[PDB]
Amino acid sequence: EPPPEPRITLKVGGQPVTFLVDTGAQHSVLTQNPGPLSDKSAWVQGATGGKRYRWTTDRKVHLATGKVTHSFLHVPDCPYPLLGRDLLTKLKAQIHFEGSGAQVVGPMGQPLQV
Amino acid sequence: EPPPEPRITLKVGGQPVTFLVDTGAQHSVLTQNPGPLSDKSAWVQGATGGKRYRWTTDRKVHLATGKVTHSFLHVPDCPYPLLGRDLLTKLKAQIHFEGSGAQVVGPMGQPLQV
Ligand SMILES: CC(C)[C@H](NC(=O)[C@H](C)NC(=O)OCc1ccccc1)C(=O)N[C@@H](Cc1ccccc1)[C@@H](O)[C@H](O)[C@H](Cc1ccccc1)NC(=O)[C@@H](NC(=O)[C@H](C)NC(=O)OCc1ccccc1)C(C)C
Ligand code: NA
Repeated sequence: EPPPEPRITLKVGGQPVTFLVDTGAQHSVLTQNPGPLSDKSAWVQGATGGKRYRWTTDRKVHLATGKVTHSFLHVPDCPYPLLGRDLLTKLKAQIHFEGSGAQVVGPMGQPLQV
Repeated sequence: EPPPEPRITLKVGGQPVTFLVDTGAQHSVLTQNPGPLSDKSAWVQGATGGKRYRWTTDRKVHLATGKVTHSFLHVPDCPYPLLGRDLLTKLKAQIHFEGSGAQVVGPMGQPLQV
């Protein structure tokens, strides 16, 4: 069962993750069997309350133009992974609701060759 | 208090409301001075938990694509209003990540701000 649109699949640590593309997330989120965790945590404020969640250690993430090293919040209270403004800035993504559904493309309108 | 980019100010119930444009919000949210409330409520799942919130009564929302009626979730636990997929679908918005921020444009590529 995929997250709602807009969504995108990126390779994280070598394997695909399908994210909800989330302009309301300050940083990107994993939710399940996230791999090695840092000892560090962040305070996460959600719509209904806040508490702390652990940072992953660094992950290799395949974007359209290159790999990047990036860390994620591990938030098992979230229903699916969230690709937030941290990674939307690196992708220079555009999100379009004026077509069929909501679609996510690259900086020149290109389906992200990711 | 003021939301990060991408953000947009809309007239809602005759007053300006500055929203975080939130592709991760299934429904749009008002946080302070929501106007009259209905006794209808909904369960909201946030990133860190869930809680029941009330719906506002109907508001006129002045979208660039034309004014419509919409009702909002009143979520006073949220730090700023959220413009979610329910209204982004009506606005047929595009959201463009460029530089360190993000801008909102209309269905025919007209900027809706700046
Ligand atoms: C994911 C978080 C990191 C994010 N929080 C933050 O960004 C805050 C301000 N930042 C912060 O915590 O900083 C972290 C940090 C620290 C150090 C370094 C870097 C980062 C967030 O909760 N963002 C949310 C918006 C928001 C923004 C600011 C403050 C509070 C909320 C949504 O975009 C985000 O997409 C969530 C993710 C999500 C998706 C699905 C489930 C649970 C959570 N959606 C939502 O919370 C919305 N829920 C939903 O869309 C759910 C799926 N549907 C729902 O409840 O249905 C309502 C319904 C009503 C009636 C009929 C049918 C349905 C909510 C606003 C309505
Ligand atoms: Na659409």
